[PDB]
Amino acid sequence: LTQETVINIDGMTCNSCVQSIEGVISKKPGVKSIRVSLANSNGTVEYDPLLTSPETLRGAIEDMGFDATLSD
Ligand SMILES: [Ag+]
Repeated sequence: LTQETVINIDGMTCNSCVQSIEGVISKKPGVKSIRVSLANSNGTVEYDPLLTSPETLRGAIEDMGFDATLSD
């Protein structure tokens, strides 16, 4: 079964962030549906636990260069 994580992504300056983030993350193994937002400053990612995790996703966002932290 799949899970979904809301990662708060702060330091998003404009929609280039949205585009780049969703572009990169959509290609990660296990990822399915994705909804990244400038306005809400976050990334709502549906994923497969066995192939990726909230920490992996958060990690990648942090590597790109944003303040990536889980909603909980
Ligand atoms: Ag931007």
